[PDB]
Amino acid sequence: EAAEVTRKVEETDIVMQEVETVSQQYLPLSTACSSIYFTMESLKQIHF
Repeated sequence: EAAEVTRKVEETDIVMQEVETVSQQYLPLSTACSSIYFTMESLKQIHF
């Protein structure tokens, strides 16, 4: 089972290498989306 633990490392490396490319490709869009939603949420302050 510790050999299975050792075999987990390549899966972890593949996951990290994929998620790095995913983040570097689509992170500015997600930050913009969070900014849009929080602007919409804070926009309710004055007019209710």
